[PDB]
Amino acid sequence: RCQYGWQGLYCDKCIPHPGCVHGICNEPWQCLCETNWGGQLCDK
Repeated sequence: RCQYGWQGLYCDKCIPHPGCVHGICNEPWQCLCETNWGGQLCDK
């Protein structure tokens, strides 16, 4: 069901660390943040 690019207690995280700092994501290896955040990594 999932293993590559999906960690966590079960499966609900595309490891935002490697490539980003905060925010969310729905696909493997991606970066999704708000508009206030600048840059792909979406940091402060």
